Amino acid sequence: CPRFLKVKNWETEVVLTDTLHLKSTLETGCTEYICMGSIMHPSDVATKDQLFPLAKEFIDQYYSSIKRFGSKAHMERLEEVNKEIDTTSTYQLKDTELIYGAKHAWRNASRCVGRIQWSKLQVFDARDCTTAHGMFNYICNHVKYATNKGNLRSAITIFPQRTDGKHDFRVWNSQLIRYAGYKQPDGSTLGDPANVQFTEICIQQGWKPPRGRFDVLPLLLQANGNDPELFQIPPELVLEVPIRHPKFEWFKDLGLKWYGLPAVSNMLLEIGGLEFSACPFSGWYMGTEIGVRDYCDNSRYNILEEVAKKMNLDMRKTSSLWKDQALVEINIAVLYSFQSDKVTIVDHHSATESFIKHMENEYRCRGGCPADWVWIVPPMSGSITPVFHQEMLNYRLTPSFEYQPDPWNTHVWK
Amino acid sequence: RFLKVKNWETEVVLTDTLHLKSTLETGCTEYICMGSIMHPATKDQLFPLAKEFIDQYYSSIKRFGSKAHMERLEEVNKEIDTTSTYQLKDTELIYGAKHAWRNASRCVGRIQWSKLQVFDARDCTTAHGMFNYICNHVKYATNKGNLRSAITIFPQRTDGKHDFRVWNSQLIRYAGYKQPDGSTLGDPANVQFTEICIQQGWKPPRGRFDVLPLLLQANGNDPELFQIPPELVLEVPIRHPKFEWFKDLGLKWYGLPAVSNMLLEIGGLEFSACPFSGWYMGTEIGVRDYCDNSRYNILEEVAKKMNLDMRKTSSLWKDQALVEINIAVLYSFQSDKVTIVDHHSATESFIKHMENEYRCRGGCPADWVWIVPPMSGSITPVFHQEMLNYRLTPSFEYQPDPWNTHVW
Ligand code: HEM
Ligand code: HEM
Ligand SMILES: CCOc1ccc(-c2ccc3c(C)cc(N)nc3c2)cc1CN
Ligand SMILES: CCOc1ccc(-c2ccc3c(C)cc(N)nc3c2)cc1CN
Ligand SMILES: C[C@H](O)[C@H](O)[C@H]1CNc2nc(N)[nH]c(=O)c2N1
Ligand SMILES: C[C@H](O)[C@H](O)[C@H]1CNc2nc(N)[nH]c(=O)c2N1
Ligand SMILES: [Zn+2]
Repeated sequence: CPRFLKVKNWETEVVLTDTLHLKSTLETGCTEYICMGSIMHPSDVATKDQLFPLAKEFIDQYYSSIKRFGSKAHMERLEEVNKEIDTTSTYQLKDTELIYGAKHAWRNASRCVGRIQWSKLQVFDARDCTTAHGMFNYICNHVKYATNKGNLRSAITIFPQRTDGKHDFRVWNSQLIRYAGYKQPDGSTLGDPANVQFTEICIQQGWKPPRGRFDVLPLLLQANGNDPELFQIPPELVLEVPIRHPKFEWFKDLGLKWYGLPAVSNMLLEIGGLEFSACPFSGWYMGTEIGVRDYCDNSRYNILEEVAKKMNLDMRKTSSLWKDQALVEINIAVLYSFQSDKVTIVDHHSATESFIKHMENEYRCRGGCPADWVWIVPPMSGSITPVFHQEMLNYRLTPSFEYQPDPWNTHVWK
Repeated sequence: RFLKVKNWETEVVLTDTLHLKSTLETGCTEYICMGSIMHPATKDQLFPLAKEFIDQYYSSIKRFGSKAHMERLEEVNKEIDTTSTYQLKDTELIYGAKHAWRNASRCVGRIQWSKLQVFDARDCTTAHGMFNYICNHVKYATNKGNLRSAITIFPQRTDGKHDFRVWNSQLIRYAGYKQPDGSTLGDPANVQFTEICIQQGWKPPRGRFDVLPLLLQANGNDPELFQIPPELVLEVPIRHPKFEWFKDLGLKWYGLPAVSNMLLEIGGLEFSACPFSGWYMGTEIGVRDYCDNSRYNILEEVAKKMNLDMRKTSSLWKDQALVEINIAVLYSFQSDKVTIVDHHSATESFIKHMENEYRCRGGCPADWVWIVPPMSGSITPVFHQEMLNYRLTPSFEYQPDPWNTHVW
C-alpha cells in the first residue's frame, strides 16, 4: 500500500483522503488480481504468544483514545495484562475497555449504514453469567430496555468470553426475536422460510409450536459449553406492528405484521484477541430490511404477487414493472405503520444521507471509514440515494464483529 | 485454487478456474478492497503481450502449436523488430473485439457478445474519413429500430502523438448549457463538451435536447466538427400508458447508445478510437439519465403532476415517481418498435450467461457493483448472485479526456 488513498463522490465531486487503512488488520479475500467484494463470507483457541501482541495493540489504542498514551497507567495496564496472559493464557478487560471495544466494533462494522449512532450504545456487561437461565434473564432485560415502548435504544449484552473453546456461551437464535417457519409435507412453507432449520431444532428440543404465520421463536441458550436450553420470551416484551397502507383499505386484509426490534445474536465480538461468542446487539430497523428483503425476497415471505393482484396491475409482461410498483407500496405501508404506532424506524433516504455525513466526519476526525458498498447501498432505489455515488474503501479494523459457525454444527452434545 | 460462487436465492454453486488465467490487476490488495472505486510500451514489452494474444487466438480455433501458429508468431516477432509495432489479421481483429466485450466485467449485456458487427476502419487517415465510417456505423446499428450491435475500429496508437480520438463520450448525446442564472439547460453531463464545440464554431440551437455535433481527431491533428445527418438519428418521444399528461413533459431520448470515449486493447496494441454500440437497458435512461441529480433531474416535476406528498421523504414519493418514469420509457420504446430491454429480462439473461460461461470457459468476470441495476436491485436475480471480478485481455479501458492532453 501507499500512505494515502483517495475516494470521490461522483454526485458532488467531494474528495476524501483515507489514512486509517494503514491500521487494517486481517485479510479481505481480495488480491491484486481478484476482487471478492460481493462474496457473502470470504474465509480451537489462541496461544499465549498469539495473544500478547493483540492485547497490546488494543490497549495502546484504548489509552490513545483517552489521551493518556504512554502514561503511567498505560504502562501499568500493559504490565498487568502481560502477566495475566503469562500465568493464565488469557486476560480480563476492565469495564471501561469492554465498553470502548463494543462501541468500536460497531464503529468499525463496514456493512452497517446505521453507524452515525455508534457512540450511543448501551453496553450490558454480562460476564458474571454462569447458566442459561441467567442468560435468559439478561436477554429479557436487554429487550425491555432497548424496546422502551417504541422509542428504541441501541444496546448490546456481552456474555463471558471463550476460554478453551469447550465452554462457549452461545445464542443459537440468529436474532433474539424472529418468526418461525414450518416446512409442510406438500413442499410449501408456513411462516418465515429463512428460519425453518432453526425451528426444527427448537421443536426437537421440545418446543410446542402454534404452527401459525407469525409465531415468535423461543430463545435457545447455551452457557459454558453445556447443552442448550429453551425459554419463552414473555409476549408482553415483544413489540409488534400490524402493517396497513395509508391509501389501500385492503392492505390490512393481507394480515401482515413485523416485530419492532432487530437484534442479531449469532455473531462474534472480538476485542484485543478475546472472543465473545455470545453478544446480542440491537438498534432499530431501516424500512427496506422489512419491506424489501423480509417481505419480497422470493425465499422469504414473498408477497409481491399477492400485493400486485390486489393492486390490479398487469402481471403478464415484466416490462409493466408490476413488481417494481408493488414493492414501493409495500415499503410505504411498512413506514406508515411503524410511524403511526410511534415505533422508531428510518427510511432508506434519511439513513443513507446520514451515513454520508457520518462518513465524511469520520474521514476528518479518524482518517477514514471502512464501508462495504455492496451492503451500504439499499436494496431498492439505489441510484437515488447518495451512497450509490460514493466511492468507498473496505478493510477490516479491530475490535470487530465476525461471523461464526452455527452452534449445532459444532456442539459436542453432553 | 479453484473458487466457488454461490447464488443465495437458488443455491446454485459454480466453480471459477478462469481467474487463474488473468494477468491484469484489479485495484484491490489483501488488506483493502476497492470494488467500488470507478477508476482504480516499447519493442521489449510488446512481444510477450503479442505472443499471449496470438496463443489464445490459436487456442480458440483449436490449432495451438500448428504450423500456422508458429509462423504467425515469427511473423509478429520480425514485424515488432523491424517496425516497433505490428498489425493484426482481420480474423484476429474480430476475435479481439468480441472478446474485449466478453471480458467486460461491468456489462450486463454480454449474453450477446459473439453477435457483434466489426467494422475495420484501420485504413482511415482523416477526420472526414472518420465521419464517414461513423455515419455508416450509426446507420447499420440503428437498422430502423431493430438495433444491431457494432463496433468501428480506427488506427492503433503509434508514437502517441498521432492518436485517433472521438472526442464525444457517445456518438449521439444531448447538449448542455450554462444559463445566465446558474441553472443548466439540457444535459449537465455534457456542459463542458458543449462549450468546446461552441468554441470550435458550433452554432447551438440552445434547446433541451439538441443532438451534439461529432468532434473527430485523426492522426493527432486538431479535431474537426461534423453534423450527423438528422435522418440517421432515431429518437423516441416519451409518453406514459396511463398518465396522459406525461407527454406534456416534452421528454424524448435517442434510440442508439454508442460509447465512443474508451480504448480497446488487443495483443498489446492500443485502439484509442473504437466507438461501440448495442441497445439500452431501460434504467440507463429512466433512472440515471433522467433522475440523477447531476443529470436531467426530473423526479420532482413528475411527482408534482402525480400530486404526491412531497414534504416527507418517508412517503417514498421519489420511489413512486421513479417507477412511473421507467414505465414510460419502456412503454414508449416498445410502441415505437425500438429495441430496448427491461432490467428484469436483462439480469435474468446475465444469470443465464454466467451459467454458460462457467460451463464452457470455466468462469465469467463480473462487477457486482455495476451489474446490479440502479433500482429494484434485490428483486432482480443478480442481487443474490455472488460474483468474482478479475481483468482478462483483450479489454476495454478508460483513457483520459482528449482536451487535457492535446496541444493545438
Ligand atoms: C441503530 C440503528 C441501526 C441501523 C439503522 C442499522 C442498519 C443496518 C443495516 C440496514 C444493515 C444491513 C443488514 C441487511 O441488509 O441485511 C446493518 C448491518 C450491520 N450492523 Fe447495523 N444498524 C443499526 C444498529 C447497529 C448496532 C447497534 C450494531 C452493533 C452494536 C450494528 C452492527 C451491525 C453489523 C455487525 C452489521 C453487519 C451484519 C452482517 O455482517 O451480516 N448495527 N445495519
Ligand atoms: C447489446 C446490448 C447491450 C446492453 C443491454 C448493455 C448493457 C450495459 C449496461 C446496463 C451497462 C452499465 C452502463 C451504466 O450503467 O452506466 C454496460 C456497460 C458496458 N458495456 Fe454493455 N451493453 C450492451 C452492449 C455492449 C457492447 C456491444 C459493448 C462493446 C462491444 C459493450 C461494452 C460495455 C462496456 C465496456 C461497459 C462498461 C462501461 C465502463 O466500464 O465505463 N456493451 N452495458
Ligand atoms: C444476509 C443475512 O445476514 C445478516 C443480515 C442483517 C444483519 C443485521 C445485523 C444487525 C442489524 C441491526 C443491529 C439493526 C438493523 N436495523 N439491522 C441489522 C441487520 C445481520 C446479518 C448477519 N447474520
Ligand atoms: C462513468 C460511467 O461510464 C460509463 C458507463 C456506461 C457505459 C456504457 C457503455 C456501453 C454501453 C452499451 C454498449 C450499451 C448500453 N446499453 N449501455 C452502455 C453503457 C460507458 C461508460 C464509459 N464512458
Ligand atoms: C451476492 C451478494 O453479495 C448478497 O446477495 C448481498 C448483496 N448486498 C447485501 N446488502 C445488504 N445490506 N444485505 C444483504 O443481505 C446483502 N446481500
Ligand atoms: C461509486 C460507484 O462506483 C459509482 O457510483 C458506480 C456504482 N455503480 C454503477 N453501476 C453502473 N451500472 N453504472 C454506473 O455508472 C455506476 N456507478
Ligand atoms: Zn476487492
